[PDB]
Formats: sequence, structure tokens, C-alpha cells
Amino acid sequence: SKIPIIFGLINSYQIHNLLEQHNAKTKESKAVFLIRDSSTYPGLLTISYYCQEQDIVKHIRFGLTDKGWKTAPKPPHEPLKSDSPEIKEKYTLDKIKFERKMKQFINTAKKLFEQHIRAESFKTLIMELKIHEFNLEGLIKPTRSQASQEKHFTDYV
Ligand SMILES: N[C@@H](Cc1ccc(OP(=O)(O)O)cc1)C(=O)O
Repeated sequence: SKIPIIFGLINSYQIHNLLEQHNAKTKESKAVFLIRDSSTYPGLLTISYYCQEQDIVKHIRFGLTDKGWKTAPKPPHEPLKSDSPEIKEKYTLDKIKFERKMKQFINTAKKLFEQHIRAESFKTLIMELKIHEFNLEGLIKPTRSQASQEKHFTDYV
């Protein structure tokens, strides 16, 4: 009857309210966090947490590699209406780079996501959270109705 510790596809409003409910805004950055299905890249996981320094929710994507869960390629900074041509020119190269890296990354991550549903992959997720310095005590646990339906996480309890 155990509930996975991974959230399914939850919306941005709900992400913010879950972090606030668990007092993320009176605790250090990453002391409170949740783990959820990536909405953009199926097979990836996204860690959402509160950044005290910028007063915003931030998100970090992880994917399966042969070594276990690892950080996914990070996208460039979003375009802004004030961007100079120099910013825009750099964005072009960085986006192409991100797209090529992410494509290779998901090609491997999605295959591992599919083959090993009965998985010792769970321990490597805990390892990568520790490397990122997420306080494991501050993990927000989904309720049954909000937990991920993906079979890879059935035993992520
Ligand atoms: N905000 C992140 C990118 C990001 C955005 C959304 C996100 O969630 P999802 O996987 O559901 O798209 C994860 C990561 C960054 O700029 O590095």
C-alpha cells in the first residue's frame, strides 16, 4: 500500500503551494523540495525547490545514465525583450548546443527508464540528491492521488 515519493504531472501553482505549505520560505534553499515527473521531457525527473536568494521556485532536471540518475543538460537563459544582438547571437549557439545534448541525453535516459522498472536505480537518485545538497529530511511526499503513475517509480518508496 506504499505511495511512491515521486509526484506526477503537477501544475506550477500547486508546486508553489506545496513548497510554501512545508515552510520552504522560512528554511534554507533546498531544505524543502519535491521530485516530480518532468512535464517537458518524458522519462526525466525534475526537482523543484525554493531559492532564498532570488525569492523564486527553481527546477533541476535529472535523467537516467549508465551510472544512475544524473543532471540533465541545462538550457540557456530565456530570451528577454531587452536582448541586444550579442545576447541573441549567443542564445542561438547555446540553444543548438542544449538541443543536441538533451537529444543524446534523453535517448539514453528514456531507454533506461523503460527497461528497468524493477530497479536498483533508486539508490542512485538518493546519491545525486546528496551531491546537490538537498536535505533528504525535507523531501515533500505526494499523496496517493498526486503520486507519479509511471511504473519505473512503483518501488521508489
Ligand atoms: N528553470 C530551469 C529549466 C527547467 C524548466 C522547467 C522544468 O520543469 P519541467 O521538467 O516540468 O519542464 C525543469 C527545468 C532552468 O532555467 O535551468
